[PDB]
Amino acid sequence: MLSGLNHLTLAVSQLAPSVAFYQQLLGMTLHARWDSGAYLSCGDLWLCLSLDPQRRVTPPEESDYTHYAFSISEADFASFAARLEAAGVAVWKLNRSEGASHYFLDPDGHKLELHVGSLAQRLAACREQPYKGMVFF
Amino acid sequence: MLSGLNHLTLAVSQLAPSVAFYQQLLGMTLHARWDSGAYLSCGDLWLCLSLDPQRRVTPPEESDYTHYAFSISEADFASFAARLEAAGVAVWKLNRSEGASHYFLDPDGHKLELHVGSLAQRLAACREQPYKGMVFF
Ligand SMILES: [C][C]N([C][C])[C][C]OC1=[C][C]=C([N+5](=O)=O)[C]=[C]1
Ligand SMILES: [Mn+2]
Ligand SMILES: [Mn+2]
Repeated sequence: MLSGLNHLTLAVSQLAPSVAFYQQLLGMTLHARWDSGAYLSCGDLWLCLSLDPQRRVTPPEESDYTHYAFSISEADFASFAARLEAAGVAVWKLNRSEGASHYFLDPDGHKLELHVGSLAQRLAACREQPYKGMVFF
Repeated sequence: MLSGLNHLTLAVSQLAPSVAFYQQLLGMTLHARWDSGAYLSCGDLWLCLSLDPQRRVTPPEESDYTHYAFSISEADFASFAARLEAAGVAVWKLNRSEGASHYFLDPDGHKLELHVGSLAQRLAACREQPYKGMVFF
């Protein structure tokens, strides 16, 4: 039986700017680095950056909707979004759902998000206003 | 600050087979489904499957090393991997370069992994058998 997410691994084209982005800009903890990757943590999240010459720097119009959302408190959201904006980090979508969300790109075009709110919060909102065809279990 | 992964969203090309894969085959908990997506959990992980006409079924040689690992116990690991094998689930990697792992593909070619062990355990193992150039902080 699966018990959770063990780790998220992102392929990166250049290790140094990716470490700078996740450690310095986003504030994650760097635990180890080797010639072809790094391990960081963000709360319970184990993040691995893996240097991969197959990784393309990918415009957001050229990738699908797969994305990785990080939790932040409502109180911290606006100042963290402003930090990303000051650093020139590109946005790939505007928020139109419940709970604050900021949709931003990593140096290789990985689709990231800051989100405030749990699954339980989302399900409660959906129960009140269900999406088209929605069924609950 | 950022506190962990809020959710993982995977773009899928065909919703029903993807829900079946994550719920029936992998045993995750299905909370809701609608015409364009589904919400599941795996322990604390919030997984969204999002129907996306842009998603392509992607062979593993055509994608980079970005991948998503799920935690499983030492006692359950081998029989779960063998069950996926016997079910015909495609694979993408054989060499255990980061400990006890089974590497398999979802219906759209998302790169998945079963892994036994925490980040702390992997750092301890790496101190003995470090990756080339490895530094610990
Ligand atoms: C997407 C539009 N349609 C399928 C092509 C109808 C939705 O189809 C189902 C919804 C829920 C369940 N269900 O909960 O098992 C089974 C089928
Ligand atoms: Mn999202
Ligand atoms: Mn892995």
